[PDB]
Order: sequence, then C-alpha cells, then structure tokens
Amino acid sequence: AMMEIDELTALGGLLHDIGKPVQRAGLYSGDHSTQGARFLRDLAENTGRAEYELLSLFSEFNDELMIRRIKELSGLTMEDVLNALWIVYEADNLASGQPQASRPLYSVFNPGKAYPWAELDFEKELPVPGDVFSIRSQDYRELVKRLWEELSKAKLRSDRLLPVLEKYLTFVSSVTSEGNIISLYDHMRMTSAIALAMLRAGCTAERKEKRFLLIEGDFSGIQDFIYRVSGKGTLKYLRARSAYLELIGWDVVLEILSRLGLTRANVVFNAGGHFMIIAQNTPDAVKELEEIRAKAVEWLYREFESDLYLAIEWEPVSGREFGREGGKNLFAEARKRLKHKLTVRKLKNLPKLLGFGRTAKNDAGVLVEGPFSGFVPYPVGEQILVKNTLNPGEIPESAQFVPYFVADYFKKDPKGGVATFEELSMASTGTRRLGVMKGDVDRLGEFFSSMDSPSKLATASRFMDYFFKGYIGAIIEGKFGYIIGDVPSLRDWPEEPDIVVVYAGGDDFFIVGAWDQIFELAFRVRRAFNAYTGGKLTLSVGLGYFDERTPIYRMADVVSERLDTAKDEGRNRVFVVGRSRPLDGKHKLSYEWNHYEELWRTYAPRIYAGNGRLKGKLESKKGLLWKLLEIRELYVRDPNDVRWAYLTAYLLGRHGLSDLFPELVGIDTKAVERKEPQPVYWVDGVLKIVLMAVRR
Repeated sequence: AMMEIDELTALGGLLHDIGKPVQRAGLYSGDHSTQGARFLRDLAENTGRAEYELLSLFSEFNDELMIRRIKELSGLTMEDVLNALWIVYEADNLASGQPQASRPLYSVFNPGKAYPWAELDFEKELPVPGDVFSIRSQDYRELVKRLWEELSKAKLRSDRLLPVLEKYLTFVSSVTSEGNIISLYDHMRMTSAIALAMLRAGCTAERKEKRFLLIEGDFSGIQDFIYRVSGKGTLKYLRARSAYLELIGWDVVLEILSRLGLTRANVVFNAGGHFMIIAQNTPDAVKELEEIRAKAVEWLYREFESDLYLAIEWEPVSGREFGREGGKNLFAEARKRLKHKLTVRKLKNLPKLLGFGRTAKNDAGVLVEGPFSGFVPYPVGEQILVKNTLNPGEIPESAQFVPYFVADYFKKDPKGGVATFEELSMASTGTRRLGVMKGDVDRLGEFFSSMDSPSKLATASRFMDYFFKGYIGAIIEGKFGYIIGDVPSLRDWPEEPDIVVVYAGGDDFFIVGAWDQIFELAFRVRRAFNAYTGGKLTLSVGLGYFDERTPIYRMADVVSERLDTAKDEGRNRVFVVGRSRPLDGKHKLSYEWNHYEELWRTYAPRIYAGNGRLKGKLESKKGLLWKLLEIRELYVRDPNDVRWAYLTAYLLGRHGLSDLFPELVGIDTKAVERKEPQPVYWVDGVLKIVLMAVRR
C-alpha cells in the first residue's frame, strides 16, 4: 500500500504549499510551513493510516533540523526522504521564481482585475474578473472545511488528490501579491510534475543541466477529418469523429504516462488532440518517446491513412530555462523552438455515456479501438476517462481516475437521441435554414508568449479550456444572463436550445443549430468571453445560413472563409451574413462586435416585435422592408450619390412612417471625412436577419 519513491516526491511537491490556504484561515499559527505540516500530521490521524505524517515533511520546510527529524519517522530506508526533500524546494523556483494574505487571485487575461470569492462550478458560476476585493479568513476556513473532508475521503494517490486540489484550490492565488495570475492548483501541480521528472533524470540530492524534457504532440488535418469525409453521415458522425479524437489524444498521452511512469501533473493540458507534457532528458525516455511515436505514426496510416496524421516532438530544455534572466523570456523561447518542429513536420453517441474505460486491446466488449488501447462505453479497468466531473467513486484497485472536460451539448432528439441537421432547421424562426457558426480566439498564440513560467502556462491554458469546454454549456443552455446582458435576438431562449456542438476549443469551435439560435448565441459567447477575459481577449466568428439538405463540407468552407475575412478585416469581428458592397477598399463585410450590437439595438426594435412578429406600425407594409433593401443596392453601385436617401424619404411617407430611419433619409458628410461609409450600408445586416425571421 505504501510507499514508492515515484509517489512520495510527486505527492510531496503536490502538497508542499498546502499550508498557504490554511494560513489564510484561522486554524493554526506561524508560517505556512508549520500550519501545512500541522494539517497533514493531523490528516494522518483522520480516517486513515499514518500516511500524511511523512508527507507533511515537504510542507514543513535548518540542515540540522531536517536530518534529525526524519529519523523519528520511517519503506524508504531513511534514504529516499532527504533526497526527495531538496528536490521539491527547487521545483518551486523552476515553477515560478511583506506580501498580504487577503489578496485575491488576479486574472491571467487581465492582471489589473481579480477573481471574486466564488466556488468552482461550470454551471451557474461564470468567472468574471472584477474590482479587487479582499478575502476573509472565515471563507478560507469553510474552504478548508471541504478541503479537509475531501482529502480524507479521497484515496492517497495522484489520480485522487489532483482533482481535489483542483476542485477547491483553483480560484485562489498562489502568491498573495498585486498582479499574481498563478493559480494555487497550477502552482503545486508542476511542483509534483517537475520533481517527479528530475528524479527520473537522476537528480538525487547533492546545478543547471540538460536533464529536462519538454514534449508536445498534436495532429494536422483535424478539421479536414471531421466535417470533410463525404460519407453518410452526417451530424451524428461529425460528433463521432470528434468524440474519437479525444480518445486518440489521451490514449497516446496515457501511454506516455504509463511507460515513462509519469502522472497527470506532468500533463500541462490535453484537449482536441493538442497536448504538451513535461518530462526528463534521459536516453531511456527518448528511446520510448521514439518507440511510442514510431507506432503512433504507424497506426493512423492503417486506419485513417490517407486521412489524418500525428506529430509528436520533444526539445531538451534546461532547469534554468523556466523563467526570466535579465528581461529574457527563456521559457517561451524554449517553447518557441518546440512549436517550430511541429509546423515543419506538419508540412511533411446518445446513450448513457459517463465516460470511457481504458482496457487491453485484445479484450472485447469495447466500442472502438485505439493506437495502444481500447475503450469501453460506461467500470474497467485501471484508467477510466470520466467525462465532465471532478469526482470518482469507483473501485480502489489502483483505478487511475482520468477526468476530461468536453463541449458535447446537443439538442436531444425524441426517444433519447441526437438531433439531425433537419431537426435543427425545422425549429428555426421564420425561414427554416440551418445555422452554422465557426471561429477562434484572436491571436491566441501570441498570448502564450507573454508568459514566462510554466505556472502561468498551466493557468492560462486551463482557464482557456474551462470556457469552451465547461462554461460554454451553461452559455448554450442559456445562463449567465446578467453578465451577458441583452443581446441581438430573434426570440426568447428555448427550454432546451436547438444547438449542437461538433467541437469547441480556443483554437477553433464548430457549432451548428437553428439559424436564429445560432445568431443570438454568437453574441452570448462573445460578451461572456469578453467578461471572462476581462475584455482583453476577443473572438472572430463567421455565420452561415445554408439549406438543410446540403453537404456539410460545402457549407463549412464558406463559414471558414467568412471567418478568414473577419480576421483579415482586423480581428474582433463578426460575419453575420454575406452581402453586397461597393468595391473601393473602404467598405468591409464583417461587423465589429460593439458596432453591430448597437445597430441591432437601435434599428431592430423599430421593425421587429419579437418571435416572428413585426411592430404594429409595420402591418400590411412588409413590402417596405425589402424595398428599402433594394434602395441600399443603389448605394452599393455608387456611394457618392444621394439616390438612396431621396428614396428612403418619401417611401416612408407613402406608408405614413416618416419618423423612423432618420439616418437613412439624411445625408451624412460628417462620416465622409472619417473615411467611413454611410449608415445605409450596414442596415441590411439588420433588415435581412429580421426578414428571414418573418418569412412564410
């Protein structure tokens, strides 16, 4: 039952700073060192063996004091303790290198803003960095109150303590200083990872060497593998090949963790096929890193080939290359080299599924095969990929709890299934067209270069994944209404939204559904993502409204190209709908987020009354709307001509509505001197959406 050296150094570095949150509470006294060991020495007495008694040493720290304190306690042979001791202390400096105590965690997205005291919940708890408000010890006490009962309930192993230290110590600062963006969990996460790594590199206690590895693995034709197959099909399949990539990813990762004997703490992240792990630089490691790779590159060939391929590379880095020396980002510069190898070689469903169980490849009863292992739709056996949760509750036969989050929301088809393309479009408002949204985060890669430590990396990457894989579901189901506020809408948000996510991630998200529920959702995500990142990180989104019975890849290239246009036009934008324009390099197609939302808010209430209805004053005058659009088409052919204003003046008088649209009737030279175009140009993106919401 206990204890190994590749579980003492890990869990030791995993709990080396467990004394901080209890020090920020009212429990013990002295520094976090004393209170942490005092917490673990007491936890050994709490519903369990005398286990954490020895684990308390890592948080307990002089050289006279340490050598005559290990004897009192144990097997290790009084040998594997002193060596595992100094290792942990160095990992912290490698992780990140009178403060306060009530200082809140600040946002990695916005250092000027901090996270208000709220529990971690992907439902009804969207994290919003606000003004700096100090934290009371009473809130830490009731925090530890849960942290006390869960650390005791959960078993003593990495797959058990990692999610508990993550479930509670996420939105708490690691170092109480003004501007600290390093999460507590992420801080003590790599301290386990880096320590375990260097121990494998032969870093027994006695300085800077090449005994450290930094491996990253990712695929290539991911998008061309999901929605560009050309085989019925369809929607259900899009999700299937999406829910397959998640298995292939971990599979390749969980094979690395086993063979090299690592933990999930070494895994910085792993989602949608993109992952990066921290390992050690040894000839043993490389030998099986090449072994795993060589066969990983050989398996997709005999299954998908010629379809998709995997690219895994690793760069030998040094221990000092983890921070800043004289204003030099040694870490990102090392991360830069690693990213180069990838790009270079890149050139060359519905029933009860709570998760997957990693089995032996020869065993049956599975649902699909993998590169190194099979998977059973769910308890068996050792490693089980449990979905969207932090709680295991399974056999204690060394069952490696592997939690994974994924955006897998879908409109539920009757008799318990997944809605199809026609089921999403039939629930549309007005015209019955299918809605397709696609986009990414503006310059997400350059955000990974601003950081300087592995700590900031783990925090920024994890928070990132929390949105598109966690909080995106509560957004789609229609929550966080106060934060998001009023948004462009064709209707009120349904009981169960007609929205299906093929896949969602910061790098790219593909979501389909009812066109009017796709339109509004595009703004709900933005305003949330703006608030989630403090308004520091933005999105680009292309919106398509195609026919129900139309090939997905054909209607994917369009949205992807509409997306490219939004990026090409400067990056924060939304491509609502395709439209005509004058070609002079002055009129853009995509809308700016704040711009379009103001246009909707100002113009839509003039004509639209909600839920497929127009305002009362717009009765028997449906012809006015599109006839005001054709007048705009005149502007399209010649802007510098008041052919649009004169006609958008008396046509209203014929119908007796000379009060509305004061910007389309009058001339606006005031905007001409700004190089910008007329308000009549943009008004179609509001009229057409309303019109297709009231057709038939």
